[PDB]
Amino acid sequence: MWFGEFGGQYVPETLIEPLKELEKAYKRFKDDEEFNRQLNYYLKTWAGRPTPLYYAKRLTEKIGGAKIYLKREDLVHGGAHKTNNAIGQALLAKFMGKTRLIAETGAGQHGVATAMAGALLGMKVDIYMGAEDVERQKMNVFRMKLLGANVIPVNSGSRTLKDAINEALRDWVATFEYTHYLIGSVVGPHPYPTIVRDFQSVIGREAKAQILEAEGQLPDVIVACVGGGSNAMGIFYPFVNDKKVKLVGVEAGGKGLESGKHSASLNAGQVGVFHGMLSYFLQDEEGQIKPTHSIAPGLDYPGVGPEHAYLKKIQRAEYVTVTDEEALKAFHELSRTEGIIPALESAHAVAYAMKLAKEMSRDEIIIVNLSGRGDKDLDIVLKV
Amino acid sequence: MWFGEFGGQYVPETLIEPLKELEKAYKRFKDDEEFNRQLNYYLKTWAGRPTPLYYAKRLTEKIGGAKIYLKREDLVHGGAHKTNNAIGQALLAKFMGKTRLIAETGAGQHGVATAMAGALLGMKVDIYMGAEDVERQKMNVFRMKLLGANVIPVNSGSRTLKDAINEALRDWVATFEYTHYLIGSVVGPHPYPTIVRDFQSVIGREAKAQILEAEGQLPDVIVACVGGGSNAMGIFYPFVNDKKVKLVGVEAGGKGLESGKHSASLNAGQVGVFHGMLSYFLQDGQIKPTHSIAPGLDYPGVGPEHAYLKKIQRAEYVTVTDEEALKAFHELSRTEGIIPALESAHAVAYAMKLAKEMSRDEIIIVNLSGRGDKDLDIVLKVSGNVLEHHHHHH
Ligand SMILES: C[C@@H](O)[C@H](N)C(=O)O
Ligand SMILES: C[C@@H](O)[C@H](N)C(=O)O
Ligand code: NA
Ligand code: NA
Repeated sequence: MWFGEFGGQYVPETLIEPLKELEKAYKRFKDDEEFNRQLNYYLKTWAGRPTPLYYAKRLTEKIGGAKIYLKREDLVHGGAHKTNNAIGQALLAKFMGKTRLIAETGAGQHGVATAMAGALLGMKVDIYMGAEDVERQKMNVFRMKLLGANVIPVNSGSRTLKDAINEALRDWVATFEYTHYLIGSVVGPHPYPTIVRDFQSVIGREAKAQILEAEGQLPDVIVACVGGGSNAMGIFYPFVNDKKVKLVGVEAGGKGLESGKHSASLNAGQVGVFHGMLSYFLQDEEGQIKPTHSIAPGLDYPGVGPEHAYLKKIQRAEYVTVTDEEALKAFHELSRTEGIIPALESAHAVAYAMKLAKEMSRDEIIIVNLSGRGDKDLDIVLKV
Repeated sequence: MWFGEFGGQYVPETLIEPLKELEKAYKRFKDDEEFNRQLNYYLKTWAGRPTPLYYAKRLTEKIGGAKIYLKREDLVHGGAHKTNNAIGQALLAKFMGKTRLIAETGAGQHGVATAMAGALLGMKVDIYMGAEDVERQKMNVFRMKLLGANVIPVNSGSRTLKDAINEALRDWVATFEYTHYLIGSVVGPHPYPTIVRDFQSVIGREAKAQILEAEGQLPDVIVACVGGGSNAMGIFYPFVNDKKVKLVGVEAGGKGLESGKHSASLNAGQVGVFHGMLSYFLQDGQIKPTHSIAPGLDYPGVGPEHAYLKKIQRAEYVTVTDEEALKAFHELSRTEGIIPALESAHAVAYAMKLAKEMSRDEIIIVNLSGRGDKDLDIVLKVSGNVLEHHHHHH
């Protein structure tokens, strides 16, 4: 439940037994042969795992320093790593006898992942979304409907993600006997930070095997962007006990840290309680969750998972920021140099790795988690 | 050269020398150990091959007949099978010592695939595109530029695909010493129909291995959509000598075959010469414009190897309408959580009809040639259709 002092279960008493039943089921199924046969089957035949580990040779040689490898989560079905967790939790729900999934979404990206997995497994799917975000995210809202999910606009409060989160929790209180609440990052009350990290750790397990095959050694650095922190935990976790491997998480610096327009909870936030967890959040002087900004739609979550708060505390991982401008430059650079259009989220990681590689020797190795593809971002990048 | 009477090399004398040197290079490299090692390296680590073969269990059980398997080319880097051929030809060009790729594009899909492969291999890329197709494909144009390609609008004549083909061909005659002309389907003068089919046949070889693993036998039927015919040849070719495997190609029926707004060259076209080949084409004696809700089923002809398979009755060719393809697009999305390309939705629609005819435990493989992210704007416009006398969708 706790990663040092971070984490917990800050929920109404009515959710304590549903969370206990979720943990009990998870511990029974996570190493179960039939659960894992089915999970691996869907990850392989529907999602397309394993994803490759790609040597960005042209990019590496241009920069003239460390080798840059990309872990190609952009090739997962749906175009983002979110699918790994959506499948894992949807299958868990089905094994628990649940017939319905709920989730919240801001950018729409987790709503789409949840809708895809629910459709695969024949589950009913309802997605809560702040009405402001519904308005802005026309294409993700349509995708969700096409996939058979019902998008429920949330018109109360500020009509954004915090309000969707509150409605989802209210629904789960009433419907948990048949409904699974599918949390989309390494956030929420225990056991969700643990479960999500476990379902994303396939990224790092593949990457470790792949870099050993390609280079005969472990990487010197792993770089991943951090919203809530799921793609970063997924790639980091299998290397945590390899002391030599540096772990770097990259938060959204937005218009700059001194600008008021970013989403850098670890770098600029403070300890607080939100979404059922004690962690770092961007919160105003009256304890209210602040609006965030990033050019990357999915780096909008106003906090970070407790395991990252912990890794930062113990200095096992370092957390940095990259600006919209730096991310955009990396988006263009990777596209023209390697013929891979990255997600704007992932472009933050690419940007930082490019900076880092310049300083490192040519025999050193950086793996970047390319968490998604950038097709979804083309309208945004055109407008800029 | 030919497939029965079809195919050939009906070109001006200017194109003979570049085609001869291409044929000679392909003979040299096609089975070369180093060429193939590099090709397979890029297909694995950049494109993400192999793609999976997926048992659409929910769709199969809903329809209540034959098993429907999907060959998941939608998962290839770029979201379509075109990538396989783009990489093959771009790498061939590099092994030939070329530094530049040119191509033509209508929908923009082959232009993007060519731009991606050129970016991968550090090659200059120029894409010819009819000015009218440029105006109607703002996103694909941007995408090509983001990938480092230059898009050259063709303003001459009709300002469409036929004109871009002519401009590309003119460029190649002038620049072939250092430029490869990258054709995007199983069309054009020899040796292109053969080369493109060879670079797509990995689809079928994987699918054969995968169905034998999954079901312990070969499929009863393979179904694929047909524009020019490359995704269909790629999945068909390794099964051609497996006598009991039926092969079905699905062309765009558009607004209906009677409507004269379709792209069904095999079903309703006439034999003639265009793009330096003899095949079926939709014509007046000139090329007639085509229609399909699917952008990439717009080529006004069809590859000569399909014309041959049709003639010897090895493969059957059918049509599906816009409306049937849209229904399949929606059905696959909500039943399996896979949003297909509108092109591929034609194959899905036909397979859903065919599966109902067949017995439980018979096996259909559908080539899912691409994903449908690119098509969401098109489908949203139909779904939110506003009647002329209304102010909002009812
Ligand atoms: C934080 C939230 O926006 C998440 N990235 C989603 O797509 O829903
Ligand atoms: C026929 C032509 O439009 C091809 N499908 C392309 O994308 O360029
Ligand atoms: Na944040
Ligand atoms: Na045609």
